[PDB]
Amino acid sequence: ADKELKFLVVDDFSTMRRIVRNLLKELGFNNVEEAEDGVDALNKLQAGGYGFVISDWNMPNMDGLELLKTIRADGAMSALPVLMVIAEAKKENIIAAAQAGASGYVVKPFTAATLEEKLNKIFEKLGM
Amino acid sequence: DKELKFLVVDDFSTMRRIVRNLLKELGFNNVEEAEDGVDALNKLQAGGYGFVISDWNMPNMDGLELLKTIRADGAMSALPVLMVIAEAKKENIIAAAQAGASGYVVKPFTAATLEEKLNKIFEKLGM
Repeated sequence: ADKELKFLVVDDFSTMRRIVRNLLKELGFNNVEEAEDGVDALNKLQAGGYGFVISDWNMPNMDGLELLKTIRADGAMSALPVLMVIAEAKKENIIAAAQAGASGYVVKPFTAATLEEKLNKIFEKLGM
Repeated sequence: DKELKFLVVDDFSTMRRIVRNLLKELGFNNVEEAEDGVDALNKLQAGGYGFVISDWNMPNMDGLELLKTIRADGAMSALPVLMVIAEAKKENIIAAAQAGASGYVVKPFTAATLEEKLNKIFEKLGM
């Protein structure tokens, strides 16, 4: 992929946002911005130029699943890649995410190697 | 350009003629036809198309299989793809977005509906 792909990392926990940012950076991706809930996320997405969204499941104001749905329903950004971050490999939560159009999901905590592999799978389907 | 070449994909020839007639009515006269996903790739491979309009259900290779094939290919990856679905099933609308569709329209539709769908796609693409 283009090393300049612009990512948005969304989590209300500042430490995790910083952790993910470090992992992306280690993978060669330095163009990353943060948001702390789905509302903040949506306000930032409107400026434009984002190519990928990495979002936690649980957040105040607007959670992960609601963030996903909004993007999926928006004409200008309906096809934006969205990787959902979840706390346990719970079949039923994973199902909720697939039903909402998630591009992929990852279980936290995760290593750089796992992140790389989940990104690479989304890239290949979208010819990124 | 009103010279942008479309590929219209559906196994029902009558629906293909309709779509081709709605395009002419909008000013687009450079239109080709394909009967299934297989036949469509066969043409897209040969080059120079600028838009795909495809039905959801077709034999051999359906609309979602076609989109997926297109999106994974180097060259054809950025081609605009408008999916035609039979009813507003939320399930289909979402699977088309997760797969990279450019837009969707519910059949039967009008020249009017079609035009609005095309303009939003051209505007988001900067075409």
